[PDB]
Amino acid sequence: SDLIPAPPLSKVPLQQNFQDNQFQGKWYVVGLAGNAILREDKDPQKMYATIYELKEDKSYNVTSVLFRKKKCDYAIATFVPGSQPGEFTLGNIKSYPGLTSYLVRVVSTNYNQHAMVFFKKVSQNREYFKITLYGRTKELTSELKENFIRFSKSLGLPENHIVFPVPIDQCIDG
Ligand SMILES: O=C(N[C@@H](CO)C(=O)O)c1cccc(O)c1O
Ligand SMILES: O=C(O)c1cccc(O)c1O
Ligand SMILES: O=C(O)c1cccc(O)c1O
Ligand SMILES: [Fe+3]
Repeated sequence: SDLIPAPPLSKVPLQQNFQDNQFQGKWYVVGLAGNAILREDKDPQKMYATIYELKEDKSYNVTSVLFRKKKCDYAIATFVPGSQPGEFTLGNIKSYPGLTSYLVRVVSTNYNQHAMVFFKKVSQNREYFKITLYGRTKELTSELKENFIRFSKSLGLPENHIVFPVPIDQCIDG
């Protein structure tokens, strides 16, 4: 098992003055990069969506909806506010076997069109990280997509570790 090393947190910017209420709602995954993400031209990555909902204790209810094997698949997690706004840790980490750490950092966002989010986890002692380019719609300008490519590269990732999921209508239009 071989992995590109997780970048130092100093190389991962934090979105300033993070507004947690404005980050709520559905985001489409228009770009996906990481040391475990690989471009697969035979069976290309389908677009999925992630929905953020503020609980009254100001932690997030996070639901991901994916189109897999002709059905809609639902992954639930809780994001608990971390050291500073825009940073999060994972709730009920014990319910995930082999998972020792999980970090979420909102790198950049304008809340109503786009967002870039950095994730880092240690699972079975292996360090994984990913950057998601979130779009409020299924499509984003080639400029924003290029910014995402340059940011992914700055964290050590080559082009074959950066994918742009193909837009779909099943499951993610709810
Ligand atoms: O790369 C990741 N996971 C792969 C499995 O190890 C994957 O299949 O996407 C990954 C990295 C950081 C944070 C994550 O939630 C995550 O799924
Ligand atoms: O369980 C998944 O496949 C999944 C879906 C959306 C986001 C993730 O991080 C996941 O691990
Ligand atoms: O974000 C998650 O729900 C999650 C938790 C543990 C392991 C994963 O890969 C995840 O995507
Ligand atoms: Fe994950």
